[PDB]
Amino acid sequence: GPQSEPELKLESVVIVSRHGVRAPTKATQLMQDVTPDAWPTWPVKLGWLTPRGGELIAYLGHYQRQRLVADGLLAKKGCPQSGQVAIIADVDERTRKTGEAFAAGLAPDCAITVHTQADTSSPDPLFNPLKTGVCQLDNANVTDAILSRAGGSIADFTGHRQTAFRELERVLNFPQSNLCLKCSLTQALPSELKVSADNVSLTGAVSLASMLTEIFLLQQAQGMPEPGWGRITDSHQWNTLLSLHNAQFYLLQRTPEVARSRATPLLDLIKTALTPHPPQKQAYGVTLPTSVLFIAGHDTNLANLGGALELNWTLPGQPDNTPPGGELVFERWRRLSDNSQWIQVSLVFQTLQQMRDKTPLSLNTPPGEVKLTLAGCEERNAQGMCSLAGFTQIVNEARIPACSL
Ligand SMILES: [K+]
Ligand code: NI
Repeated sequence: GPQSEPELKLESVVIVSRHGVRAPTKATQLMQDVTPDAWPTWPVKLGWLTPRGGELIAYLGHYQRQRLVADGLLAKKGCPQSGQVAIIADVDERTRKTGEAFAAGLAPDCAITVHTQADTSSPDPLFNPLKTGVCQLDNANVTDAILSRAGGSIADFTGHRQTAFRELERVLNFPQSNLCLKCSLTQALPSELKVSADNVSLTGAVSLASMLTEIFLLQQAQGMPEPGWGRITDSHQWNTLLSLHNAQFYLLQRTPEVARSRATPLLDLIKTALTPHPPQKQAYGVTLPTSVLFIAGHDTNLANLGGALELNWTLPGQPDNTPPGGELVFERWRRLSDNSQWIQVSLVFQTLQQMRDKTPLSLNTPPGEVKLTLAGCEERNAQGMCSLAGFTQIVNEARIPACSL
């Protein structure tokens, strides 16, 4: 019957995904000392993807197949052919397994290759060129930029967030902890900004809180019976706790003086996947451009891209602004009225309840989705997309040539 008159046609999609639910990457003495209670144990090694984590990613893969079929970009049946779908992952187990999980959902029994760099025992600079020394941060500029975004000092930062720290202390039962028996997390563990040529980090309570509140969220998404020892009982509490995780990434990963450098290889890969040109084999042996590119990375990659491109978002129903399986989705659309080219960016994610309930996703039960705007874009169409030329200029301005591969 008479369907909606197509105004735009989808040409290409690039999905930059955080890996799915993983076991905590550390088990430190300080984590033991800040609570009298025992941390729940995990079914996989430190930092590895859990089976449930993979099942949640495959749900997003299944959903993406349904909606890309609806958009006309992929075929309803059969496998995608001749590199129509490509997958690139970081070398870590949790990212490679995320790529395998997404392929399993998008195109089951089609053994789509999960590409990595040749040496999987060494870091891939695409996901952080600082880590292999491709380039370095500017120490004075990064320090000033982060401290300013903190409110002028890390003390000012923690001074404005005492409500959230007190909520974490309650969940920890911190007053009955060994650290307390000697009480306030921020004063017991003074936080300072450490800036080196290759990394930025915060010490003390700020970084501890970001980690621990992430762990509670992973416990919830994993389906563990009582996250935070049963002391997290409503959504306001979840939002208050994860604000500490979000706040650290705002400072350390969204600040442009860090984000532009760390995101430059990803920016280049995204722009080459989205740019119309004769298809040509390039990075990882992958032929670009193509229909669908899935990149399996990390929390910091989403934040770095958001900071470098001036994309801002909060995720309704998902307290972690960079959640497991969260996807930054870049799409190239052709406007049929004049066959002009446009870029849309959105953030696709499972709500915390969808993770808690292990909700299979479909057109009828979609993940959450936030439409984004490139703040620097001066040429937008009626749907808020940026012109291909405008997007290209933004990326060329944001990228840092010394950080490119
Ligand atoms: K302030
Ligand atoms: Ni996150």
